[PDB]
Formats: sequence, structure tokens, C-alpha cells
Amino acid sequence: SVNNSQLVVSVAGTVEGTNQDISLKFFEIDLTSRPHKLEKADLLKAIQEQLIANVHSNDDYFEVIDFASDATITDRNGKVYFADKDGSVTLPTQPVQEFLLSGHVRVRPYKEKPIQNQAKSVDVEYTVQFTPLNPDDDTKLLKTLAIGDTITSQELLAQAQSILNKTHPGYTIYERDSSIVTHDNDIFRTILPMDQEFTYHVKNREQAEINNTDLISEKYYVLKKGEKPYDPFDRSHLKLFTIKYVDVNTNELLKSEQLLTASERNLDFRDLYDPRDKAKLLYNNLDAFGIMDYTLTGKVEDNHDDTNRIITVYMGKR
Amino acid sequence: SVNNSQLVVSVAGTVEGTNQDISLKFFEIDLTSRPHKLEKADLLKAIQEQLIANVHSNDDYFEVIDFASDATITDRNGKVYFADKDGSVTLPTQPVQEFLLSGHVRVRPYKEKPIQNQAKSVDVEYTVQFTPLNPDDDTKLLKTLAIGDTITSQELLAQAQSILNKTHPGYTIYERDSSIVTHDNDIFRTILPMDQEFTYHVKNREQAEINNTDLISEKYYVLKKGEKPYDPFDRSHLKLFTIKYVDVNTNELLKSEQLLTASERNLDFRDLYDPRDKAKLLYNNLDAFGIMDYTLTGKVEDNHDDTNRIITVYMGKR
Repeated sequence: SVNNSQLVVSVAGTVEGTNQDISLKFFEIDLTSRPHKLEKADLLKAIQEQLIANVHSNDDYFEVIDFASDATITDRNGKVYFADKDGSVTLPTQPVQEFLLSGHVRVRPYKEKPIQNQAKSVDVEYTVQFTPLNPDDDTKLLKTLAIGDTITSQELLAQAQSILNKTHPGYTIYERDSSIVTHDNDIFRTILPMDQEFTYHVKNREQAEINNTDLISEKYYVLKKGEKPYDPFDRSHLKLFTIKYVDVNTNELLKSEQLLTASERNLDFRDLYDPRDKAKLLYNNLDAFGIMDYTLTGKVEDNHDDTNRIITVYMGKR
Repeated sequence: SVNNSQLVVSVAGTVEGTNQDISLKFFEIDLTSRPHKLEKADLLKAIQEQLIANVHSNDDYFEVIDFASDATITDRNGKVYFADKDGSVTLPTQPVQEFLLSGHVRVRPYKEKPIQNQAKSVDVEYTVQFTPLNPDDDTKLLKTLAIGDTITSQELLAQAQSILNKTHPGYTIYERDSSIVTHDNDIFRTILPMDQEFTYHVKNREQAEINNTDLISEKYYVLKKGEKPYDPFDRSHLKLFTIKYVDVNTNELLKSEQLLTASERNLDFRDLYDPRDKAKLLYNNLDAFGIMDYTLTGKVEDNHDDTNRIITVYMGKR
């Protein structure tokens, strides 16, 4: 791997209360430039981010406390490295190898404490995204509420539509895909109910006079208005094809198969080493099926019957 | 390759007059979205960039005149694809395969035509880079000359030093590395004499209206003042080691070898698969040399004699 010293942080959480093991995916930290030194803190910080990585729901959030009496950084030979008073660690970046941060981390379900110094108002931000439900082509301010204030899928659903027209009109918000609220960079973002209405009542937070801010990021699926999905369950748009590989010498059917395909263009040859030849119908080897040494004769018989598409791919020995 | 049709631009050059063929490095073009349409000018433009890629000397420059009646784009079946009056081409990027643009391009050594509409003055720019001659750590404007005026390696070496101390002092321009002059995005930049003094007399160019500009990019090697280079021809800073792999049952010297290494830190076992274990002295397989089935015993007698560093690596059979 990278000819540079990196620290493999491979841990497990142990949950406060129920001592249950929470898997955490190993990740590498790169020890580039400045013997390099790392603050314990930062390490924990990195660990936080990864625990938060790809959290669907809100109670999938966990908090990194400190290291168990498990944590331990070791080099290839078992030499343990220790934390000084700065809680930092100093690792020899030069001899060049990879270090191993093993052990457990103390964790607990994310449960914020009370906000002593309440914040005044939270300027609500909004930035939406759009995605076409099928074949096709193709962020601001608002309500600067306080803390108890709330908003709903309606209003949001609204401002969304408003913008939908403001850009490419004749389109429509088919459905809402995702919707999250970030409260002033606070790592823990409020994920909102996916498929169903809801109402977000701001939150809380210590005063960051000027004020605190929130942000709503959303994503809706759009339709060109008066259209439809893609392949929800359709095989009407696909073309059936029956392919017959035959011995050009013995006129014996070596093999045959039927396939449905999005286009007739795919009526072409396929190289089983070449990834671009995935949707291409006609083979040229038949080795994948035990049929040895046959080669594309370069002659194909297309009955052209659009209702009954039978292609006869001629093949001979080497 | 990239699961997406791309255009392979494999062409050769044909210098005007001397109908000689100058070679060019093929490069692929990603045909991502919009049957895609390519304009002659873009391809001719791509090609240009390439022809000028890493041109050492000022006279290694070539001008791309235009395709020859050779140019032929073609899909895997020889189907040629024709341009139109817009000189643009439209390739079916859907079936997914790689088209091939081949043939020749008409070029000639870079010779510029007279600047009819003379440029007023050229506000010369300057931006220097700095690199350390050995182990260690560690863009404005000026003389707004006109057209025949000049500047020397001295004045530059000056602005060089001036800034050298302005940033990190106690350092010195050990030597000049590179120096180029970009005249208003003009692809053909002026490469100035590498190792030796010189005098650049602006250039020329059509009035950009507003004032035309020049830019000088330099790069020098700097020393920490009162130092030297790195490993010019040294071997004193290196440490001689003598390693002896011994069978731990017969005590037969299986191998032994002498090496010089930059640091004692390298006295460590090396895995012949792991590319970090490159500067390491102690093997562990020995298979590399024909001695099969041996593995580090994990025991090593280090004579500790510093003048004579002999190491005995005990190895054992499975």
C-alpha cells in the first residue's frame, strides 16, 4: 500500500449501560510529515465521524466517550506507544510501516444535554436537490424562527415546488427522497421522516449580537409532468430475442437462449473479457458453456420477424 | 476499460514540407452524454495540448494546422463516421464501445506571424517556487515594460533572493532549476536557458484595448545557509551491515550479504511482498534466493561491533 506510514485505527465501541459491542469499520490515518504526533482528542474525533458514517435513522447515533483500558497503539513488533500529558502520541514516521490502534472505545446513544446559554433565534436555511424519475436531462434563506417554532413537509413541499418552476417548469415533485437538518455544523444532524408527513420544531442550542442557524437539505424526485416511471415492472419496452448458435459445418444447434433487451442496438457481438459487451447479445466463443473452440463465423441469419426475432449466429471450429 | 464509450485519438503528425512523421501519444476522450457531438476544433485543440506536453526545448514546439484527408473515426466494425459542415461529428455513444480516430494531422514548427495590431505595454509578472536541496522543511508583479525591453537572470535572481529572505531567511538560492514566460495564455510559452545566465527581451503580441501581460514562473533550489546537498557521491553517512542467515538446526550459513543503509532504523525484517519493507535489511523468506522453506526463527545475534556490524539471522524450515 501507500509507501508512507499510516495508522490503522481498528476499534469497537462498548456501550454505556449495556456492554454491547458496536462494530466500527477500520480506517487508516496518514502519518505524513510532522516522527509525527497525534492528539488523543483528534483520534477520538476521527472515531466519532466514522461512527456517524452512514446513519439512516436518528437513534442510530452513538457518542464516543473515551478509550477503554483496551486501546493501544502498536508497531509491527509489539512495541506499545503511549500518551503523554498532552494526551498526544508521538510515532516514528520514518522506519516506515503501519501502526495499529486496537482496543475498545466507550460509547453511548446520542443524548444531548440541556442548553445552559440558550440561543436567541435560528435563521432557517434551505437548499434542495432534484433528480429525474427516468430518462431525461435535469439554496437560500427564509423563516428566521426561534427555538420552539416548527415547519412542515407541506411548506417545505411548497418552497420546493416554488423553485421547481423557478428553474425547469412543466416538471413536478413526484416524491420526497431524503430530508435532513444541520444545526450549525453540529455533527449530529436531524434526519427527518422519509415517506410520510412531519413537522420539525427547530431544536435548541447554545447562543453562538448575532444568531444561530439551521439548514434544511432536501431531495425530491421530479417528473416532466404527465409522464411515468422507468422499469417499475415493465417488459413492454424490452425486445425479446432468441439466439441460435449453430455449427456452420454440421448445422447442429450448439446452444440457444432468449433475452429481453432495452434496445436493438445491442444486437452485436460480445467479448467475455470486455465489460462494455455486457448488453451485447451475440457471443463468439461459447466456452462459458462448455462448448469448446467455436469461433464467430461472422455470419448471422436475422429472420427479421419483429414479432418472432430469431437470430442464427453461425459458429465453426478453430 | 471505463465502462463508457470513449474516442481513441491515435494520430501522427506530418510536418509541412519535410513530410516527416512526428509521433504523438494517443489519449482517450470520454464520450459522456451529449449520441455525443464533437467539434473539429475541440479535437484539434486536444491534440494540440498533447503535442506540447512536456516540450523541453523552445524549438520542440509544433503548430497544429488541421487534419489530413487521412483522419478517420471508426467503430469496431469499420463503419466510418463523417463530419458535417459544422465540421462536428455525432457518434452513437449508446451501444457502448470505443471508436477510433486515426490518420494524420498537419503541423509545422512553431513559427509565429507578425503582430499587426501591436500591443501597448506588457506588465511583467513574477511568481517563484522554492525547494530544499536536502533534508529539511521549506507571486506578484513588477517592471511594466513594453516590447523590446529586457530582463536578466540577475534581476530575477534578485527578486528571487529578496523574496527568499522575505519568507524564510537564513536560506540561499543554491541554483536555478526552471524558468518559463507565459505571454497572455499563449499556449506556446517561452522556455529560458536552463543552466546559464540570459536576457529575455519581452516578446510581442497583438494589443489585448487594454494592456497586455507577461508572467515569469521560476523555480530555484535553496540551501539552509551553511550547508551542502544530499547524497551527491557520499557513502560516509551510510552504514555498512553484514547479515548472515543461518539455519537454526545445522548452523549452516545459508546466505549472507552486505548492504549500506541510511539509517539503523532499517534493521528490521522485510516482507518481500510488502513495498514498504524495501529499505529493510532482514529478509525472512529466503525463497527469493533459491533457499526454500525457511522462516525467521525470530532470533537474531547482533555482534554490536559498530565498526563491523555483523548480524546473524536464524532461519528455520517449516
